[PDB]
Amino acid sequence: MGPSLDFALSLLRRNIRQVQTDQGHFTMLGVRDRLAVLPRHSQPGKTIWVEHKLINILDAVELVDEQGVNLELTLVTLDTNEKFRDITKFIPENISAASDATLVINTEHMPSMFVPVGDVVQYGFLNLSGKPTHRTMMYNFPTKAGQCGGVVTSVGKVIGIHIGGNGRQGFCAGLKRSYFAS
Repeated sequence: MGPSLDFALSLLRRNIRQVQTDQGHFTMLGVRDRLAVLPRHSQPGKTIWVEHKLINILDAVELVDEQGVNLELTLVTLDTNEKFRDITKFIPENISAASDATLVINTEHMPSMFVPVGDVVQYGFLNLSGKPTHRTMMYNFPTKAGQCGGVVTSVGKVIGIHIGGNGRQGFCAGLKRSYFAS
């Protein structure tokens, strides 16, 4: 097996989980310890369904930037025995463009799904169904409903979380390592 296929499959196995909230089916990225990230639209409650059981959420933080603008990411600390393999070394320090990225979706409806989205560019401001959002990136690929939370990855780097599309293009919230600092 090649290096990029091995990396994506290991990310799926060790870090990318099928979840359900009251808003429906989403992909969740576990980053380290009991810390995971969700797309804000998932609106996690006091418990979240993770793969095969209900998990209590100890803390949730909806991230905003220094202006108070939505970044469309929710950090959650889970009450679970699982400790996530620490992938913070694979998250860039600054929001980074990439060539020939893959979007990895994992929900009950779209399990272990690989989508060849192509180049990912800096985008910035996005109006997400009436909610203004900063620090987004863009791919010229017609993504569809049900892929929110999907993980954007390129050459061993974990660079974004899918947050929506316009029928011709898809958009992610950019990841940076400091979001996950202790």
